[PDB]
Amino acid sequence: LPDSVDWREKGCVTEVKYQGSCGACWAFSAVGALEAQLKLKTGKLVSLSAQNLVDCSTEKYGNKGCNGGFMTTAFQYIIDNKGIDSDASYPYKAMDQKCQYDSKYRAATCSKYTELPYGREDVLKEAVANKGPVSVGVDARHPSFFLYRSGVYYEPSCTQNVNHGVLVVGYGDLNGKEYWLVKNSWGHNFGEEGYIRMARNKGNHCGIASFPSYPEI
Ligand SMILES: *CC(=O)[C@H](C/C=C/C)n1cc([C@@](C)(NC(=O)c2ccccc2)C(C)C)nn1
Repeated sequence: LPDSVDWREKGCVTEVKYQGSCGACWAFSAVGALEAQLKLKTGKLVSLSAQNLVDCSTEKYGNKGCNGGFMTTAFQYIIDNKGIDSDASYPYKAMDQKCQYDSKYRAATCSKYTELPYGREDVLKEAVANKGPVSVGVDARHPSFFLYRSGVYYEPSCTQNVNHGVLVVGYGDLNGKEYWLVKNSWGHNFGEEGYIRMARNKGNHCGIASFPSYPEI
């Protein structure tokens, strides 16, 4: 496997989004993973509709819109629904709305998704190298996460219990300090232009590998 990966260099990662007052991190995590797959298939980078997931991937999928949801079952909705709309066509409003999916504005499909084994940072590495960005959960319930500005994030008080959905778009190191490159959905003013580098190979740190999945077009 490559020692370092960064899917932004391949034009597979869209601009960092801002979820605002809605608990839609799961939706941003899911669309971000599919956005990379859409680029890899079609050669076009298109932001996909997190709102579509918030409004439509609801109770049937165990999801609660702005009150939370699952990246896995969001993918299942995209499969079941035979599509997801573009963000441009179905824009994000940081609130629960009636489902307004329109297949005319379908920008991506999903045929399947793969869930990676709990805590296997080796398997996650392989997936990020060979498949694409991987939707993950993390423990972000420590002020150090919100306060993160730069460097490789290590928080001794982190648990492996996931409470925040983000997207692993690469991995690398600084002279042996290994990290996962994570795209957040708190806008570009969070961390390193909207990204956080999180400690890799330090015991499933902050649950980075607790809940990983990636879709396929
Ligand atoms: C990060 C985010 O927007 C939130 C909640 C923010 C609270 C301040 N969020 C966390 C999640 C997770 C953990 N799923 C659930 O919490 C959930 C809740 C209800 C039904 C299903 C799932 C995912 C797994 C990251 N989703 N949104």
